[PDB]
Amino acid sequence: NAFLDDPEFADIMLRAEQAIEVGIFPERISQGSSGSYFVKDPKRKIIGVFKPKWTKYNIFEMLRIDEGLRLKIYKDTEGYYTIGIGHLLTKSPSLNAAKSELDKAIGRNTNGVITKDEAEKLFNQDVDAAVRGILRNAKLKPVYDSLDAVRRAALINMVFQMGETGVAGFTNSLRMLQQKRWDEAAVNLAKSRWYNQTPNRAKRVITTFRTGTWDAYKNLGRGCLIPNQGYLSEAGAYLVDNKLHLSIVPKTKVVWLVSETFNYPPKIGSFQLFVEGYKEAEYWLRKFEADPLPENIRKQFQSQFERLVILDYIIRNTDRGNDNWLVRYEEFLIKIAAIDNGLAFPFKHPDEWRAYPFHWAWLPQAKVPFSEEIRNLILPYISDMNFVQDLCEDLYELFKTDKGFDKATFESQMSVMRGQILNLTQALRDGKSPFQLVQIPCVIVE
Ligand SMILES: [N]C1=N[C]=NC2=C1N=[C]N2[C]1O[C]([C]OP(=O)(=O)OP(=O)(=O)[C]P(=O)(=O)O[C]2[C]([O])[C]([O])[C]([O])[C]([O])[C]2[O])[C]([O])[C]1[O]
Repeated sequence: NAFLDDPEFADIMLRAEQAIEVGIFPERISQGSSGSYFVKDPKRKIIGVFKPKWTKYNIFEMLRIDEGLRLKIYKDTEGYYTIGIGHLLTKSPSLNAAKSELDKAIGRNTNGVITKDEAEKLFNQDVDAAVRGILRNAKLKPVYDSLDAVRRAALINMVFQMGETGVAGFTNSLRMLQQKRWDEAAVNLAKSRWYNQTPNRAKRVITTFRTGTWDAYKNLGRGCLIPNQGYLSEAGAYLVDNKLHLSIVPKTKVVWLVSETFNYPPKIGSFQLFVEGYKEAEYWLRKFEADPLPENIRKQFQSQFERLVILDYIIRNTDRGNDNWLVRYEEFLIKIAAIDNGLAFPFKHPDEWRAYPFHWAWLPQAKVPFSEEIRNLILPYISDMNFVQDLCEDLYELFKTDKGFDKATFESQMSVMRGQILNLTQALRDGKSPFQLVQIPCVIVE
């Protein structure tokens, strides 16, 4: 825990270590979670927040992903009774009717509950039925016979989801598939009620038709964040703040601490300075409805808000609510503290079924254009490519400390961050607002 460049932070860490020696241990902020502690000095005053650090692809795995697995009767998108892996029981609203149909299919009285093996058994039968529907159909079989195995699975997937008759209705798209006009068929298949009802699944199936690959099913659930590196994200947010002189992130560094209260020998983690007298932003936003800020303080609050927008956009924070940016209100008359920055610096921009929006973008303040004050203060930095390169190198030195560091994954993080900086640069030049800034389509700098 050497902080030669920051003696003030080192003394704070020394006070933390001294308190531990006299038995004053950090306490969990929430009793349920062991990843966040309030660190106290020898006078039991809180000084900081410490946060310690073969798959086979085929129609079956394709449909397991698209349909899920439920062992108890549930309602589908239309509200129809369903169980297992996308097995429709009946269109009747009667739950007893669904249980009646389920009992016939299983061979025993289930009362709406089956086992995984029974769910798989129905799943195999349903897939075979879908293949039978394809082969017995004069419009599906010629398409099926002409397709490779991967694209055949996409055809089976559609017949599974909507039935033989429904898929047979795609007269022109089926012909395009048979003629191997993948791009034309993919475009034409999107203009369907099927796509609108289930857009995420239809996009996966259409991509399978377009490419003949499993790429739409390979990296699902990976997320956009490197695992087990939140402590570096916390430290990286302060680094970005400090280089831009935003002064809204409390000083946060990677430190090592040993404590009996930890869940198990030093533990690495992020140490963020505790700030006192701050309330959640949602609290003060609520209070300003009855007591709106005087114009001098409103301008000061908006400039602080712009700094928060700049920080979050640059680091592409995925976990900013209006509860985890704090506001102090009674030099600065009103101040913002950007805390809890452990889920930033994603290695890729998020997909659009899980957008991870900035929750301050909903606020009316976000429609206020960036002030000329913030633009003149920030544009000289972010428009300077030497500055941007130095920032990336600073983050490299910090991020490479972790054992799981990967050069390719890190350069992905910087490409996302450089892309964010580019869009922010243009938005400031255009005099846009934080609300308009987050509308710009995401870009990367390769
Ligand atoms: N610098 C600072 N100065 C002053 N006050 C600070 C401060 N920093 C923070 N506070 C305060 O301390 C609270 C918690 O600080 P925090 O960062 O939110 O920690 P936290 O562990 O993430 C919480 P959690 O319930 O989400 O814990 C969950 C788990 O339970 C699990 O479910 C998973 O989701 C995750 O492992 C985990 O996020 C904040 O609200 C603030 O009032």
